[PDB]
Amino acid sequence: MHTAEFLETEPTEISSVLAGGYNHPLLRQWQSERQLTKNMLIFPLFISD
Amino acid sequence: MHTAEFLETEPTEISSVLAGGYNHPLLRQWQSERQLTKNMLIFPLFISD
Repeated sequence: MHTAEFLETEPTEISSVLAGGYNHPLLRQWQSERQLTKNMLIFPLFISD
Repeated sequence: MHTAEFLETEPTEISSVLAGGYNHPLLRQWQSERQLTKNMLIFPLFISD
């Protein structure tokens, strides 16, 4: 009967390991080129006659 | 007697005009590649025996 197959693999390469860079909630902020501040937003205003 | 000399010049070139990019306090934040947030700081701690 169908049994789970598991191929054999070589040792892990360090170049394959990116995960240590995003594992904590904080690392998710750390990983952004720039964060959202309030002085970045521009609110459109429609002024009537 | 010594009088203030003023050479004559040609019209201003637009490529020389950068000043409209930093004149307001807000434009000074606008001009930064990235702003300082609190989750960016890392405080060193020296723990004793």
